[PDB]
Amino acid sequence: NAMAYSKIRQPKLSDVIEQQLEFLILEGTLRPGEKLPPERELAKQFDVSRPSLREAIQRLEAKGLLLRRQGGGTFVQ
Amino acid sequence: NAMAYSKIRQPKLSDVIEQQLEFLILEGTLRPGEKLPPERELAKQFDVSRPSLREAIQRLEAKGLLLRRQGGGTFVQ
Repeated sequence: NAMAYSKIRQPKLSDVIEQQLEFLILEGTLRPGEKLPPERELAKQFDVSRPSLREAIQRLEAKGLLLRRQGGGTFVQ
Repeated sequence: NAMAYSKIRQPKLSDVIEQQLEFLILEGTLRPGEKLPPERELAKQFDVSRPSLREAIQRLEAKGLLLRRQGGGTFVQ
């Protein structure tokens, strides 16, 4: 009967951020040992919400591409 | 000096909606004369915010793919 419109496919912003950061790391634009800017500053540069960036960083940590130090700072591995 | 992170490229949701609706129309999935659901219902089916859908529809009107009647309803052209 009626057209059943399907959900618009828009990737989740955290996934978009994750994929861009991963590409920068894998391609070597970000070097091993490089320290990311703190969340507020990096989110400003990326022009994205802080929670979405925060989630992306968590996923990259889980992959082993980033590592957060409890003292402070997240670093490219 | 410091890496200058560039803005994350995420297409604007209204552009994503516009392109999907345009594809449905051009491919013939939505037929000429078909009436779209009202904004609230279509946004629910698309799972998108109402303002983003509203903007997409305005852009498709401007292209001549949709036409809104003052009495009510937006129709595929």
